[PDB]
Amino acid sequence: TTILKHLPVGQRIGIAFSGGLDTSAALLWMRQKGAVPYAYTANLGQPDEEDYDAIPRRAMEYGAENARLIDCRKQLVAEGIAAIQCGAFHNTTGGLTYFNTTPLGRAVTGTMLVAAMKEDGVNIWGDGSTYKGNDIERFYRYGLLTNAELQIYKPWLDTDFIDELGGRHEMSEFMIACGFDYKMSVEKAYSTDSNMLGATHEAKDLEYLNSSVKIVNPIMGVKFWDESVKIPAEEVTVRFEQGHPVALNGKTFSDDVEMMLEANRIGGRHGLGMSDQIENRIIEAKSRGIYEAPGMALLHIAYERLLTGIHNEDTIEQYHAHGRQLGRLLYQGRWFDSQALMLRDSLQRWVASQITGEVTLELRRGNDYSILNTVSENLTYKPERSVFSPDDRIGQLTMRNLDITDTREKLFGYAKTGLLSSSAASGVPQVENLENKGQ
Amino acid sequence: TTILKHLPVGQRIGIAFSGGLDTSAALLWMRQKGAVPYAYTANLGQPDEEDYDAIPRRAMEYGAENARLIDCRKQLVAEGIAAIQCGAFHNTTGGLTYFNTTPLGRAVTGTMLVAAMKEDGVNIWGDGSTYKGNDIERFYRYGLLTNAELQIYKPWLDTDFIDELGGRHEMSEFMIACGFDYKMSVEKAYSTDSNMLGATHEAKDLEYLNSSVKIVNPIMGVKFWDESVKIPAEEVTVRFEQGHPVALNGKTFSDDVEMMLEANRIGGRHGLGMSDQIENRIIEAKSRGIYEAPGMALLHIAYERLLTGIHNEDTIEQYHAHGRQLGRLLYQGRWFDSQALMLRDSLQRWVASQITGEVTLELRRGNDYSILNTVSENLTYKPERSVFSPDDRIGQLTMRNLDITDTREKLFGYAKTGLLSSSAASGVPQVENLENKGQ
Amino acid sequence: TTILKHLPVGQRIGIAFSGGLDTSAALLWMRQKGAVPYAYTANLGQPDEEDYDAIPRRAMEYGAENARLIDCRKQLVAEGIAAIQCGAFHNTTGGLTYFNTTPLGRAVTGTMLVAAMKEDGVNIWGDGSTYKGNDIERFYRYGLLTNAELQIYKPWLDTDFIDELGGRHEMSEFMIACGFDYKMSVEKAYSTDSNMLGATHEAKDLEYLNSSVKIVNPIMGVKFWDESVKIPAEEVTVRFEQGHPVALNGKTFSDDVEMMLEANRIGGRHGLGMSDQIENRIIEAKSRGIYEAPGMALLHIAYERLLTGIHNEDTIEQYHAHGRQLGRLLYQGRWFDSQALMLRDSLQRWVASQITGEVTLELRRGNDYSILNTVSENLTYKPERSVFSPDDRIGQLTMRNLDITDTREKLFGYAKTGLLSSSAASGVPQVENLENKGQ
Amino acid sequence: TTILKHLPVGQRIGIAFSGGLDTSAALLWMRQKGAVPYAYTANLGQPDEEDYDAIPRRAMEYGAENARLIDCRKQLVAEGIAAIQCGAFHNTTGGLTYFNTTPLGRAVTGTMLVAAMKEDGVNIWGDGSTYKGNDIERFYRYGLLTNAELQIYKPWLDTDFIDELGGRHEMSEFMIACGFDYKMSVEKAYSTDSNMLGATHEAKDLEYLNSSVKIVNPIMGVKFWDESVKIPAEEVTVRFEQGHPVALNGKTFSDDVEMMLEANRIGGRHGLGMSDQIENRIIEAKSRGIYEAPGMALLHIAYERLLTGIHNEDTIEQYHAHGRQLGRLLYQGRWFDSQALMLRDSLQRWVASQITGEVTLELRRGNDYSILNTVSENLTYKPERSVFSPDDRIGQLTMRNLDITDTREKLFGYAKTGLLSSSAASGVPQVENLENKGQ
Ligand SMILES: Nc1ncnc2c1ncn2[C@@H]1O[C@H](COP(=O)(O)OP(=O)(O)OP(=O)(O)O)[C@@H](O)[C@H]1O
Ligand SMILES: Nc1ncnc2c1ncn2[C@@H]1O[C@H](COP(=O)(O)OP(=O)(O)OP(=O)(O)O)[C@@H](O)[C@H]1O
Ligand SMILES: Nc1ncnc2c1ncn2[C@@H]1O[C@H](COP(=O)(O)OP(=O)(O)OP(=O)(O)O)[C@@H](O)[C@H]1O
Ligand SMILES: Nc1ncnc2c1ncn2[C@@H]1O[C@H](COP(=O)(O)OP(=O)(O)OP(=O)(O)O)[C@@H](O)[C@H]1O
Ligand SMILES: NC(=O)NCCC[C@H](N)C(=O)O
Ligand SMILES: NC(=O)NCCC[C@H](N)C(=O)O
Ligand SMILES: NC(=O)NCCC[C@H](N)C(=O)O
Ligand SMILES: NC(=O)NCCC[C@H](N)C(=O)O
Ligand SMILES: NC(=O)NCCC[C@H](N)C(=O)O
Ligand SMILES: NC(=O)NCCC[C@H](N)C(=O)O
Ligand SMILES: NC(=O)NCCC[C@H](N)C(=O)O
Ligand SMILES: NC(=O)NCCC[C@H](N)C(=O)O
Repeated sequence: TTILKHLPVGQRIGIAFSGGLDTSAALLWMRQKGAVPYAYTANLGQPDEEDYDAIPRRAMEYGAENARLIDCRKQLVAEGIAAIQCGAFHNTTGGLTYFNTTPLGRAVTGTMLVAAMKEDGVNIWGDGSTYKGNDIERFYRYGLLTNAELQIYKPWLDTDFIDELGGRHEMSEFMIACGFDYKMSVEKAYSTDSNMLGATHEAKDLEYLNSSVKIVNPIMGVKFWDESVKIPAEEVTVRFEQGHPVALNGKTFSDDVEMMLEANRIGGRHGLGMSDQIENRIIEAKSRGIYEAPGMALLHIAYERLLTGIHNEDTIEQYHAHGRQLGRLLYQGRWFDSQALMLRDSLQRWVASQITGEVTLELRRGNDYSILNTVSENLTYKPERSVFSPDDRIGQLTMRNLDITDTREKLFGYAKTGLLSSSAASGVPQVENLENKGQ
Repeated sequence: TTILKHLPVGQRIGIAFSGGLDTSAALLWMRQKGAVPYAYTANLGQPDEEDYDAIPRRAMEYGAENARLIDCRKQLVAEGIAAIQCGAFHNTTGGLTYFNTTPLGRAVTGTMLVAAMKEDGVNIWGDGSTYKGNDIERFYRYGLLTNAELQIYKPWLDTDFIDELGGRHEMSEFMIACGFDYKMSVEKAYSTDSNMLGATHEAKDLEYLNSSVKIVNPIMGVKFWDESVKIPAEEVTVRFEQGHPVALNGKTFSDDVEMMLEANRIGGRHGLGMSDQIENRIIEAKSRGIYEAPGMALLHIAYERLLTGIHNEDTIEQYHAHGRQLGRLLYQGRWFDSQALMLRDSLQRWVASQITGEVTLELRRGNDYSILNTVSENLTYKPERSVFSPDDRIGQLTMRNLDITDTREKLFGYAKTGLLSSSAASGVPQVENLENKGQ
Repeated sequence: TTILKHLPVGQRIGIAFSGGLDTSAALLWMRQKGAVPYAYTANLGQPDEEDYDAIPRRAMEYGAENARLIDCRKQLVAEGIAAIQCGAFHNTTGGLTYFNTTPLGRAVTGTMLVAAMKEDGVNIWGDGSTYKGNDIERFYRYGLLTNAELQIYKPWLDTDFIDELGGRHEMSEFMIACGFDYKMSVEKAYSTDSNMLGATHEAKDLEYLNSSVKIVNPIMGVKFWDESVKIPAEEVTVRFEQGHPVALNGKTFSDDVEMMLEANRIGGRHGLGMSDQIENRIIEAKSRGIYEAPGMALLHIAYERLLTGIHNEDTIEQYHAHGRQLGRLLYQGRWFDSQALMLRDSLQRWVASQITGEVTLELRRGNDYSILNTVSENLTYKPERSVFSPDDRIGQLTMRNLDITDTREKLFGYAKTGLLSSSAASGVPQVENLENKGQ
Repeated sequence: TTILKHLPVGQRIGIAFSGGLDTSAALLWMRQKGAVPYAYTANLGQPDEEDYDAIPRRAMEYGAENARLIDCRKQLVAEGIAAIQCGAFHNTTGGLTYFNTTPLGRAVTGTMLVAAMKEDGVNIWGDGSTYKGNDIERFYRYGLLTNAELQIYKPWLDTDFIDELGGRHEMSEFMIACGFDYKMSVEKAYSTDSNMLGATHEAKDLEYLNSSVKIVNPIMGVKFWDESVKIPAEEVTVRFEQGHPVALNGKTFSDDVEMMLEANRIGGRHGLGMSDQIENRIIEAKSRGIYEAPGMALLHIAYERLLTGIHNEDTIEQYHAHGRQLGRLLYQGRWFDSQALMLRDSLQRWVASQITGEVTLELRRGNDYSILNTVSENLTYKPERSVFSPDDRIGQLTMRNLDITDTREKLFGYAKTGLLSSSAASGVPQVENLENKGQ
């Protein structure tokens, strides 16, 4: 079968190695119990990441047969840009959105790392994701899509691992007993996943709905909720050329990675894009997270402002509906499934291709900003857009008569069958349901 | 025919009378040219409205045969609450939404005023909406839905009116020549429509995309963009019972109108809910508006936060999709059409009925706020929600294999037909379209 | 845990007993190995069902502690009618649809049988569905929805059962060894599931795409594909009152069960509604089935013909879109989930409530029929429906100019960015994709 | 303005000339009153069309300054194929669909004829469509999309035309008085529009819902409802290669026009695809039509059978939903608008590109046929598709528990708020609405 319930002693095993305590201990344990682990680390432009070069070294020190560092930034940013172009975000609360940053990270990490392993000829793959979350499944699909022959081994799916190093304490103590002094004395009030597109905070104290963004130490921006933190208003311009972000505050860039890093700094100085979401997982249940994605948020606002001045109503509606559906597929680890590709490609080609122009914003604190100017050769919006006469409007209005008549007829029918208390004849038609009541 | 192209001399004519220069002059002119005008004014809880009682008096002074003041606040608020329960808003830019406040006002005004006129037996109806906008059509549909026998007369559809009193200057001069000293010396940088649910600002200087919220003097809140305006952070609680807003900051209310007035004050102190939208009209073209809806915004945020912790993914998705569609129908003057009623009723019954709970927010400036607590007997979200084992997850994952296999097969097929440069085998599948490029 | 991997020796176990070899052997085996099985059989109006009264008797003979026969026909038909009113069907090929008859049967069977067991105080539940199909999951959800305390035991989930009585031969031989002479000498070219709403045929020879309806012996109708079978044309009338089917060929009925039985006879004489579908299961993979549902098909055609003459475009579109989504949820065993109830209730209230009228058809062979008359007090369709003038049309057309202009502009932009070879200026705009080619 | 209310005496005027009495008389009248008419006729492969070469001759005889015959068959068939690939059909009744054949004809006719006129430098355009239908608007949009400078003149928009030649009798008498003996002694029981993709029949006696297909003399097939007409069963094969129809009954073709002509003959011998629809027009009201499209129907059935065996559930669902929306836009004369192109292109690229294979059918009378075989290198369907174990299924089922629990909770809540009479605890949950009742 594909999933190996227990350590395949003597076999080469590849593992997505982040350098954290989970994968550090798992690799040492895997080597200790007889397997031949290979470490694969992805450079994802993690905001707080000290030195990526060191991660492969610790893997070697802990027993990796070989350890590679794969740069995934170009690909991550390209997918992030695609997400922006498609409005591929679905978890929203009052207008604040989660920019699907971890899902984007897994789509690029889960495929590129497995591709890299093909050069080492290793055919057993795994990671350190818990068996209770979304990530173990995202990696699972992405990996098997990239390598069909792949077999799967994950410490959190092996009862022999969980019983021995199940707790963080057991993992620290294991490192110790193996001759390695690890440094995890610190246990925050939440766990953090991050990459160049954003940072996600959840678990521990964030599991409680009475906790708030106040306990979070943002790593991509400032604590805008802290009135003692100085944040001067800032004017910023964002310019797109055929759906592609090409300039921020008049500056252009050598590549998209640099552009995104700058979008992050700009939004970061204000705390732009931070949100608190209760969301539905891929599996049963719900989870709660607090997210950061300053650059994605900045690009998203400008892109949509331009979209509203360039495309027609039906096209804008498809962008919203298709974008939300795509956002869900991305979240489920299905970013490359046929239904996702179809929506993504269609939005990139017919919507994003016309998004050329520049938007000027004034950023203050958090999600408080104002739009100061919107410019584009492709606007269909025109001031004071003469074109038709009052007689023309008389004609148009008159041709609504039969539709109005039919609707009036339906109101009468709904009133008769009890769905409306009173039709339109006596004023406001009243829908007959529990919500039709005051306080 | 239904629409009378010219003044029906000698006939009773009802007119939606707001007291502005347009309807003041139109009624005087209608009486002057031989018609018998009746004025009907709606009390919509207009924020800046001096004294509604005076409007019917001026109508009488200008020639109205009779003048009535109809209170439409209870109905307006009830529809506003329904809108909140259904997320019936569709014009959004980066998460900021227009709360369809004018459309809600017209649905209640256009039906109630025509119903009232039935007591006076007047069968010719009109208003002072321009022939180039959305409102002339909203009033048209709502009126004909309420009274089938209705004939229609609108000064802005009568070439004899426009040629004589077409300009604001011609209207002031007309009042003057008729013995009335009007007071419109002031001509703002934009026009304003408002009611208890919100205020809309457009036209004139707002027609230009380089104008901003900075030229607007908000009438439902403060100028949060003005760093010189003091706005202390404020903690607020919003509580719902079966989809109905029943308490703000622990206070309950005698009726919904009072509740809404308080929601407005709370959001108003911060400038919550203000947005700048470029939108598609009912007819051809686009328009640009800057909107206020502090109470609607406050209720909307709390309602959706609760929704995310109470309902499942598919239900939340229907709320978004059906709400957006309903928002469009509301905007088009179709709030009581069968397709609208079906979506509204279904969301009120199955979604709103379970929205019971309380949300605590910390409001700062504009749309910058934080969520501090979310509580509800109906939450399906539970901290640390054991329930399944790693072996169970092995089973679940394994049963995805054939779907992954099929998707892998499609990637190969798309690569072969040229839609993807490279499948998943070599890393990240690359979609073949213009957007797949850097800067 | 909820699912017991092995026989709970000594415990009361309820089982959905159909009387087939699977459940006959499973109950005998369960009793033989020490459990205390209780049989629960549902009367579903199975077309070919000999005598339902005998099924509980054989259960007793094989070892059941107690055996009950629950009549589920009224409920089955009521849900079938709801399905018709909502167009809750999603598996279609060229217009021919699967009427979700097994899914409807499981929704009523899985809830009613578990409810019945509550009177016997039995808290372990199961059925004889294979672990590779949809039904084991439909029963699972429906059962747990009805009884939260329920524990689950299913022979096809017990490795101790499958290894002993895995094959049909092993089951026959087991009956024999236990002193019972069963009669299953016959093994068709496919398996059959049926109830009063329809019959489904799949597995065995139907697994092959080169097999056809030709190997099926229909149990609810005739072999219309057999030119040697005489099938005279027949005129039939179907009449609805507020969405409810109340008369067939002028005859009314004492209850819906009788009405459905007659719809079945009428459609049955022609083979109406039979289809061949390749469909996606709840889990991974696809299956192939050949279906019968003569009465459902007859009611479905008349209902939709009426719908098209009574409701407006947007309402009809919601019926199609919401009906398809509901059809999928019904198929997945989610007929009572909140997202399903919302769609079902909304369609019953706003669409079905107005479906009053009568349709006359001429039925020939299979799906070949003609519509001969459509009548309804609620039609909005009117012959030769004067109402507007050519001048009015000039106005309406003129007001499309700006939208046409904007679209023309987009064509130019798509041509420039390479999406169209040539805009509209040179004739037919050419979309740039692989499909734009001849043979 | 764009639309000229009266004959532009002395100016060159182009007119879509079909050769019927309407355009024959209009061109003679236009020339007689002083305009300089140019005739443009489209070769659309009309089934009953005698000799297209003669149409330009009669135009010349009646006064045309110049008369051209433009071949539009290749383009018409290419768009028809695109429609099939996208399932761009929306008017359906019980599974029978209108294949949008007139809308496809107008999209190609309205653009190509106007493009052709650019060579003659004529800038006034029109046609003979009535001011009360869909076509006058389809031609209007398509024409203005192709030529922005275009001015519009249509006899049915000119009160001076309608008053003089309003009736068919007045038109015959006009020809006569001008020295031309026309031949329209025959006035059928309905009017007919047709092209190579299909024939539409409406108006006159078809306006009555008690008329039926029985009064129609089909021009693309036989009277399958007439039991006296011999129609032997026929086996047919349809083969696609990358979404393109390439062989019928083993025969390939030099071009698509020939392929379509053959599809028509095959379906024609059986009357395949004929339907009776009540539909909503672009404007207010409904109309009734009886349609023929034998080849389109044949290709449509095979294409969808293949689609069901090749693509996954979500992709198939998008094909249905996007296809229906596209069908509506096509019907509205918006086949080249951005929202249409986006849906069409996305379906052609990601769905149609994989549709490779062959389907064998047995055609009998009308829409009575059977599927005999389905073959494809791209099928994801596999007979007897081992892959997972009962233990794996135990895991999968177990992971549904929390979702079931949440749904059970909602049932309890809906029961409490009165939406359900009884939850699931007592059997079948009962939705509280008018439809929950028997006969
Ligand atoms: N940069 C990276 N390169 C490779 N794999 C990574 C990277 N970041 C995360 N992963 C993989 O994703 C898994 C889930 O990420 P997460 O940050 O939640 O890890 P974790 O379970 O806390 O483990 P650790 O304590 O080792 O970080 C990790 O166990 C690891 O296998
Ligand atoms: N409170 C109200 N009661 C009745 N009718 C109203 C009310 N508010 C607005 N209307 C109607 O709606 C029309 C459009 O509103 P809007 O505020 O844009 O008016 P307007 O065209 O500027 O006219 P005026 O200058 O008279 O306000 C008004 O002409 C009037 O007929
Ligand atoms: N009328 C019924 N009453 C109760 N349970 C039923 C009924 N019909 C079917 N079932 C249940 O549904 C399961 C699946 O139905 P299906 O007809 O496929 O059965 P099966 O696996 O072939 O078993 P059998 O050989 O016993 O019919 C059956 O095993 C049985 O538990
Ligand atoms: N083959 C064609 N070539 C050019 N224009 C055409 C063609 N077929 C139809 N039309 C145009 O479409 C209009 C509407 O088509 P329809 O067949 O309904 O015509 P009609 O109004 O009955 O006129 P006629 O009596 O001249 O056919 C025609 O008046 C004509 O202008
Ligand atoms: N260890 C992990 O990487 N966790 C799996 C991702 C799931 C995510 N934390 C969630 O439950 O929302
Ligand atoms: N583990 C984390 O802290 N975050 C990773 C998952 C975040 C988010 N719920 C997601 O699944 O995308
Ligand atoms: N006079 C009015 O009331 N104007 C019509 C409403 C239309 C709105 N101002 C718009 O054009 O967006
Ligand atoms: N005239 C205004 O200032 N506002 C009224 C219309 C506002 C908004 N565009 C609407 O149509 O609802
Ligand atoms: N034994 C069964 O009842 N089978 C489970 C239902 C699944 C259905 N036969 C299918 O696989 O399509
Ligand atoms: N087992 C059968 O013969 N039919 C039952 C399932 C039929 C259909 N595929 C369904 O799952 O509803
Ligand atoms: N003369 C025409 O070509 N008629 C306009 C097309 C409209 C179509 N007959 C309809 O009303 O459905
Ligand atoms: N005029 C006809 O006989 N048919 C042309 C229109 C047919 C169909 N209602 C359509 O508008 O496409």
